[PDB]
Amino acid sequence: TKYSESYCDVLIVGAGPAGLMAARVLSEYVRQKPDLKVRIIDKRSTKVYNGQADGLQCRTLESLKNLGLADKILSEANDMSTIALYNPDENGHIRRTDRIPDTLPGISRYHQVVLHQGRIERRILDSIAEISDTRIKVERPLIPEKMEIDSSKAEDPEAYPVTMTLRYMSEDESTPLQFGHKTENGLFRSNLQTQEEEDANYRLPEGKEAGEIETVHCKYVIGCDGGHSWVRRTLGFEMIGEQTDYIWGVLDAVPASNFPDIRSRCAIHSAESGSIMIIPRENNLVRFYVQLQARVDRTKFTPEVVIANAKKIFHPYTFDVQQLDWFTAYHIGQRVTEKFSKDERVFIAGDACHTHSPKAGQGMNTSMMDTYNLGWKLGLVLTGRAKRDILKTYEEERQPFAQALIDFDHQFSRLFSGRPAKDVADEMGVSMDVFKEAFVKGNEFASGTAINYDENLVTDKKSSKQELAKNCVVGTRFKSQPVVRHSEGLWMHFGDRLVTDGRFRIIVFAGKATDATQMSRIKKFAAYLDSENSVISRYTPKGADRNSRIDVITIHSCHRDDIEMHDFPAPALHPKWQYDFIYADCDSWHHPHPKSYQAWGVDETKGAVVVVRPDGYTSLVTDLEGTAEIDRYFSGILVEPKEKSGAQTEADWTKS
Amino acid sequence: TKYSESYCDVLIVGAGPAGLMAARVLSEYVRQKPDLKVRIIDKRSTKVYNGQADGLQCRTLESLKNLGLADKILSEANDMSTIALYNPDENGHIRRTDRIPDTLPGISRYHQVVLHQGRIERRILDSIAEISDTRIKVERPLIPEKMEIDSSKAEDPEAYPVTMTLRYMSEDESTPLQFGHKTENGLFRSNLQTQEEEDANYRLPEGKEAGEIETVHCKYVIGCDGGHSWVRRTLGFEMIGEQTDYIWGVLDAVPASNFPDIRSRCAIHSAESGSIMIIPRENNLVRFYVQLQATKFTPEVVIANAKKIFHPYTFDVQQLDWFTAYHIGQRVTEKFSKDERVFIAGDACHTHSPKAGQGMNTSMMDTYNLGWKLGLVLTGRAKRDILKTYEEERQPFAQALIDFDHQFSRLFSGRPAKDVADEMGVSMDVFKEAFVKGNEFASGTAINYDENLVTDKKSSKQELAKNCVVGTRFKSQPVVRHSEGLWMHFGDRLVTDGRFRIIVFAGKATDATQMSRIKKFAAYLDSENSVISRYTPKGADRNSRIDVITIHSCHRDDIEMHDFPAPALHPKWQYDFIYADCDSWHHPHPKSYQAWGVDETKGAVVVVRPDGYTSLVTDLEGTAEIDRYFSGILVEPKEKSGAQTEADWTKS
Ligand SMILES: Cc1cc2nc3c(=O)[nH]c(=O)nc-3n(C[C@H](O)[C@H](O)[C@H](O)COP(=O)(O)OP(=O)(O)OC[C@H]3O[C@@H](n4cnc5c(N)ncnc54)[C@H](O)[C@@H]3O)c2cc1C
Ligand SMILES: Cc1cc2nc3c(=O)[nH]c(=O)nc-3n(C[C@H](O)[C@H](O)[C@H](O)COP(=O)(O)OP(=O)(O)OC[C@H]3O[C@@H](n4cnc5c(N)ncnc54)[C@H](O)[C@@H]3O)c2cc1C
Ligand SMILES: [Cl-]
Ligand SMILES: [Cl-]
Repeated sequence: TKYSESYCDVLIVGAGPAGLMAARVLSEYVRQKPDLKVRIIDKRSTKVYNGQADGLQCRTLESLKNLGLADKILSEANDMSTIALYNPDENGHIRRTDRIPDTLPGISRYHQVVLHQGRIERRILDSIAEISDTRIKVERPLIPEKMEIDSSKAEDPEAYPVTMTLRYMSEDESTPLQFGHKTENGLFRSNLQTQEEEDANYRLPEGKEAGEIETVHCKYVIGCDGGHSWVRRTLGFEMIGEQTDYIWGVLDAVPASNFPDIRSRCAIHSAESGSIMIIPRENNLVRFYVQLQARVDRTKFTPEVVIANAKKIFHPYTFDVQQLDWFTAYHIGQRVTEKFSKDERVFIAGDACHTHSPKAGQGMNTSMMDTYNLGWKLGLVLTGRAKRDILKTYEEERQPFAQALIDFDHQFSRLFSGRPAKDVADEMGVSMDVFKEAFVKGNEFASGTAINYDENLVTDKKSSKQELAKNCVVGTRFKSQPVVRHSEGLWMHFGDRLVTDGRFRIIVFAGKATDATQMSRIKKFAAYLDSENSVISRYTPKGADRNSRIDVITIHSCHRDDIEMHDFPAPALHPKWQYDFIYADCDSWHHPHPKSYQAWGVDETKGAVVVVRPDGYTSLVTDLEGTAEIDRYFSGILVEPKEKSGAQTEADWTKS
Repeated sequence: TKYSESYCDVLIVGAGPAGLMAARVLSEYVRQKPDLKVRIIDKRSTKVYNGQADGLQCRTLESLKNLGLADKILSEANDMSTIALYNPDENGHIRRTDRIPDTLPGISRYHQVVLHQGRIERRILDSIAEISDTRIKVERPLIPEKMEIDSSKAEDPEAYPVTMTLRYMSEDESTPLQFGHKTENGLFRSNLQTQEEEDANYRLPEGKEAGEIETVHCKYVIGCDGGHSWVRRTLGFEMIGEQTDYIWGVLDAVPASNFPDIRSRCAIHSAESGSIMIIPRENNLVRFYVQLQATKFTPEVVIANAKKIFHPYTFDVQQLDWFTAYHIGQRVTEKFSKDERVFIAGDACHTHSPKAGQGMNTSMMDTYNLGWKLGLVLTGRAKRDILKTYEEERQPFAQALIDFDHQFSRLFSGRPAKDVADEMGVSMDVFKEAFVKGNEFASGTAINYDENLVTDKKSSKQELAKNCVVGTRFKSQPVVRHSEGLWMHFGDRLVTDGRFRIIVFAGKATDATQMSRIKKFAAYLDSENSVISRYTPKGADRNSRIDVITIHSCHRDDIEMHDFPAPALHPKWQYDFIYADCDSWHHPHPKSYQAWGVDETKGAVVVVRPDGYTSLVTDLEGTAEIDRYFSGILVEPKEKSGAQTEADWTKS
């Protein structure tokens, strides 16, 4: 056995969706500060497909767009579009009673889509490689065997309070079981697997000696290690929830069926044989979640068994498989922890914190959104740009969301798994009216766009004048609306401008800038920005671009024929030879006036100022005179650079 | 000297946009019939990396989408959006007098975008590699030294009437690019960056050596060798036109300027110093066409002229990526083909100014047209006579392009009139008009091919699809895919792969009388001698030669896919055939029947060529016209599919 010892800033344990998103987010900070050492490990080989998800929801897609990942995924993914609801009639034959939209109209410019998890990961990995310049690479197969946390060093910025002992595994150890089935399957990582079996399966066998045992001193550790999280259990964080006896199977197949809505998302409640959810996929595939009749013996859980019950559920429609790519099984159950962090030094995220059914395809989404939230906070802390206290907001924001997810799924999964009521007198059965209602309501939650974080160090409701941007509620995501880029008149979704890279934004709704009184207010605000002690002047390092830490963007309510970019303060709002700063809420060649001030709830004449966090959540709403509020908001979060930019000293480049 | 000898089906001379499009289009046919041998050569050691062509117009993008190339290009390209017009006031000071849209509203679902030729070459090269499974690779640097054509063998399908003598060039002989490939910074290389780097090295085909002379017997040759086309000259086709004394320079630069519309497309007529056209580009670049006032033109001189024209706004270059100079002129050939055996396309056929960025557009559209015709001939699927339609269709377009450019380039290059009586000057009102009208032509969407072997106006009942005029491109309209209710642009469904389409506008399919007509039409499709049964090879999918697609006018809540004839209109376990003109979750009813000019109740049948041009309009009863149309074009396979015998897959 080789014994080794090293140091690192962050160790990410697990390279599924949560871990990969953590690495992608952190990659930006490593690029800015190359001596940062971020490592990510995984215990499984890649020889057996190590995935199971396919759905990406609206907010996840908005976030992926801001990471440069959405368009590539969308090039392949399938938009299921419709959810068709089938349930039994008089004679117990299922038929379509209703259709509802798969994405609620107006909720986001992105619709939910589905795509093989491996393809989604490949896109994220490519982005990690690009942003990190190939320096962040998944290390496998490695597995922690010991974690020691020195709580007395939690607040020391120079300390490595977390000692992780890692074992370098052999290929055999890292290979998951397949249970004798010829078709590739996810039984090994289903919740049919116990946590004891999980541990035992990857252990160093009796007799053999480990290749290498590495002692890694870490500033921070993120447990992204799944439902049976070794990190969570080592932390001693209990999970609450119980598993039911409901059992479902999953088939990723190219179907041969005369079912009319085989290519639509569908919920089917059969009279007595269970339910099905149809998730139509890319490349002629369709995924079928098929409820089965009822520990279950995994070697006996075959595709044939799943297919048999599916045919029953589809009756009298036919159902056959032309090709079967993969399958799995799972029980219906919910679990969630109360704690997401020990000392704000070891964090857990994703399935490690919350498990539930796939009826609303929420897990990968939530898990990635957990580390999208944690990652910028840790990134700013590690680069000496933010106060460590911001890390407390990860649990404060993400844990209540996990509880809500579990509560939502607890009801939805049971309604989906129950026998449909025959009439109003069938008390034991599930009401199909109630089910539809739960589905429609659930679609708002499932979108991921309705989150409203409670007041905290990075979310300032108390100092806000919310009425000034009524539809930019502090604590919720800043919603994209169409705008016209002033420079050439390009109509575009403003959300595309909020590239996630560690910067906060100050969105200056400049209002009716052609009005002299209003322009006087805009000028005074710019004079504040240019002042020696403004947030721009004190949080931008000397020599750095003044939009590189806080990105100050102006959206006015005038038509571009009526005012020029150079009529705005330069360079405070109109930076030198740069053209991605001034946007207009106005009519354009190919689109009508988008009424985007109105959609944002901002007065067209007077405007407002809205601060947005690096993860795209609104954190403060004030007026152009509210510079003290802006100042205090940032004082509570950011750390002054050793040498600051200080007062804006450049002459107006539009004259010169 | 080493000599060699070989045979091939098509030799494409030149691997610019015209040639690459030809190879991309022919790639599909090679994939279907791998015995086919298609070669493409270039006398330059590497592809282009910067500058040159940068404009992609509406119809080109529609066509690129149908080749699977639009989205990748759009991920990088810039939509200039607005054209700002600047000219002098009474005191000779330039000011913005107007703005017009860079793409006319409603003309296409694609707007014009700009992105340099190197990126376009990269994308088409990658698609060739995928579709041909690398069976087609550009061979470079190679150059023709001799061409012999035996006209007595023009109509013999087994002959190789064109003998090409080629020479393999040394690295030293190939004239390199001034602005070539640049190594990326850092460790990371995307697949695209890696391919770019590999492509930047001099490398002859495997086993070949500089100096080797190869005699290549060819069935067909396509000269895509640019404005000074050796192929054209060898054929003796005179480049008819004239060259003015106007000289312009071009700078691809990241500008440092206080000009208010520096990121917009602009036309600027200065009082006395010439004109500029600004073409804002990707990645902070802006291209400047700068008219020069009067041996060796440099960027410095172009910048000096630009500073004078911009006055009093500032103009400096922070970074320069490319530059060139050119004279304003127009030339076009009368002929595009010798024996329908050697063809020319692109700049080889037509040269003109870049004021409307028409070069790459028109050139790729030339080989998009020729390529499917040649592909069907080479695969034994169509009669050789269809090749005559390439010249018939593309030559008159080239003349129209030259006529358009002759006026536009001169208006752009003239001194703006100082007053109404300043006859020696250009009216800015006239210029605006010409720009607006030009934008329709320049979009490439207004083409109307004259009746010919593949364009049947005489047999059509045009009033049944009033806005699907025979000879024009079949315009995309939004529809709702029936299977899941996906709102989508119908044009996305017309993937270019050699198939003709029959678009069945089924109308109000819930009406019993109308469904009876739909059923009768499907009975025709299924019949032993229908175009489907007669031109689909035995054993092949019945939508693999003629692709029969149904768009009805009902809501998907009111009728099912399985209510339509299956498998004639609703194929077995396939879901990209039935679409609806109806309301949907996220969009209102798109009124697409109305946009297409088809009666919502009675519908129509519209035949579309493999290049997406409408070729026949008739009713569901017009099966005889459909038969006659295809009979003039397609060749029956030796063993046909015959009558459809499979039972309706939807009934258990
Ligand atoms: C059948 C099914 C379908 C689903 N469909 C969807 C869907 O469509 N959309 C959606 O959003 N969610 C879906 N989910 C949920 C989704 O799969 C999970 O919530 C998500 O994968 C959890 O991501 P994660 O990164 O937190 O954990 P995981 O995906 O479990 O990844 C954990 C990673 O850590 C590694 N690891 C584990 N232990 C260790 C260790 N001790 N040391 C080193 N590495 C370790 C694992 O090998 C694995 O690579 C579905 C779930 C199931 C059951
Ligand atoms: C130097 C230059 C500058 C240009 N600048 C602009 C501009 O500013 N704006 C604009 O809109 N358009 C410009 N163009 C025109 C534009 O690039 C073309 O219209 C467009 O690329 C379509 O041309 P094509 O494919 O037919 O020919 P080309 O693009 O010229 O490509 C022809 C190819 O054939 C090869 N070739 C030539 N002779 C032989 C031979 N005898 N044997 C083998 N191969 C040969 C060449 O190496 C080249 O790769 C420019 C073109 C050139 C050459
Ligand atoms: Cl993206
Ligand atoms: Cl595309």
